[PDB]
Amino acid sequence: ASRVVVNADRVKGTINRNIYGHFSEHLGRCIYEGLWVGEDSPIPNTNGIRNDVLEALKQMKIPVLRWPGGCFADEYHWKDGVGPREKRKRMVNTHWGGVIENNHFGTHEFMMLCELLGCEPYISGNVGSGTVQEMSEWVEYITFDGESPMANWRRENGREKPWRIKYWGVGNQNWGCGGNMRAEYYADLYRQFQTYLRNYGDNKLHKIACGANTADYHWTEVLMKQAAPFMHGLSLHYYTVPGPWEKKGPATGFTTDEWWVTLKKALFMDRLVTKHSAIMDVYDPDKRIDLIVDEWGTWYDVEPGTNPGFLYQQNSIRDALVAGATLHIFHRHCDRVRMANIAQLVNVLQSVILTEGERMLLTPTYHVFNMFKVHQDAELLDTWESVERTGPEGELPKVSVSASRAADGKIHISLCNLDFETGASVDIELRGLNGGVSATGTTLTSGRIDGHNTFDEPERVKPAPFRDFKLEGGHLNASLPPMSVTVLELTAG
Ligand SMILES: OC[C@@H]1O[C@@H](O[C@@H]2[C@@H](O)[C@H](O[C@@H]3CO[C@@H](O)[C@H](O)[C@H]3O)OC[C@H]2O[C@@H]2OC[C@@H](O)[C@H](O)[C@H]2O)[C@H](O)[C@H]1O
Repeated sequence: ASRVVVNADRVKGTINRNIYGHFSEHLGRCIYEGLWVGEDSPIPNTNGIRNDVLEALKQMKIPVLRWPGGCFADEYHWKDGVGPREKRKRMVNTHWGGVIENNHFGTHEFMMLCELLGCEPYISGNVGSGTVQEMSEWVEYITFDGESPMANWRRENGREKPWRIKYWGVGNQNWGCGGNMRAEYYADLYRQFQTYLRNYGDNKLHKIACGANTADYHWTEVLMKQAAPFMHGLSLHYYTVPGPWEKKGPATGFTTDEWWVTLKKALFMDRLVTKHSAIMDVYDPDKRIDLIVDEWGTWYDVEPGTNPGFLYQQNSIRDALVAGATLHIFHRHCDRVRMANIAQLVNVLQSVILTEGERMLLTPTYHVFNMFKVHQDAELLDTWESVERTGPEGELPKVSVSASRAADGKIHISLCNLDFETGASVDIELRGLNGGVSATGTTLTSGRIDGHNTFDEPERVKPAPFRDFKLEGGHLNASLPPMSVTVLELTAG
């Protein structure tokens, strides 16, 4: 059995709710159809945004949403997306299908979406092909409460008082699609651009510099050495890609080897965060600067017969395990990691939701985010563990476990069983509790390693009650189902 000791009276820090963040690019059907259907759509909607998706995302408690992209954000000229909707310019979505963007979803529609969702906006500005004045004017347009060409324009377009926004990304993937820049050059641009992004009124911008791709430690070193005093956060991008880029593998119908490889690569997040954080510690020992993992998740070959530029992929219990295990990694590093954004909210990459016209389904990934929402802004509890191994040559931990205490005093313990073949015995010792407790549980599992939901069968994989445990005086013994994500709730009394 795996052994876990939860020290309920020992708080290790706060799990920022933004660790549970999301990301929606103008790519494929993430924005159009996935969210924006238009006010005159036969699809039931609120001001042009489909209701089924809205309600599901509200239930999930989305904390923050990144927009309008990765790559698209460094091609975007925000002025194209404001003004009378019917008069907005077209565009060439160069990176993603080479299709035409109608700009009907723009700044006002995105702010409205965030308000409808109850989430924070995180906007990514254009460095690669934009100018300093253009980005500065966007911030002014959004946040300025006085009179000026930009503020007046905002009011004309129907938003009288300024919006508040905290998170502002000063360019995306500038080492690549954002201009193929050396770190030294981007650091100079970053320092210049950020100078002109002001705090107007009561707004306080948290300026985020473009961070490393995967294991590019040199990028982190340069950006920290050259630009630390001018940033409030530094990003990191890491996708879980089973096979070579040229042939990543399928989202469903994959082999056992692909199961193990996928989970092994997902867990590499821990090494990356650890090593990037170590460099950040050298230049920023007080940990003032956030590490922001603003693109992560699995990336497979798209579904057969679909446009590879649209990145539509299915989503299975394998993805749920990647999501659960990775979120636990963020928990462990919550002293430095204060936001993460899983790549792509709807119809794109590792989505929580997929739509097909008026129909939608919730993926196993959605269910993980919904079950784990109890960790948002929770206090991380000290836990010691000794877990059995699983997979080829015991390369994987059998179980991943995290415990937190919510503001209402309830304790949540979440556990992932990475082995698809057998259940996992976990003995959890509860210490420093004070009173006594009772427990309920919920578990997300499947009977197939590629178990997934479809439009005809939207509920093939979904949470269910979990009762296979015993709680007896300071000890909670659980038998986790194979390939499962489980959440236990302990209440006083
Ligand atoms: O979310 C979609 C898209 O993803 C981001 O750009 C991705 C990269 O992050 C990806 O990085 C690779 C990760 O694995 C590493 O080993 C490797 O060295 C990295 O290069 O590479 C591809 C890129 O997607 C391309 O975006 C441009 C488009 O024209 C291509 O078709 C895509 O494949 C973006 O930030 C975000 O838009």
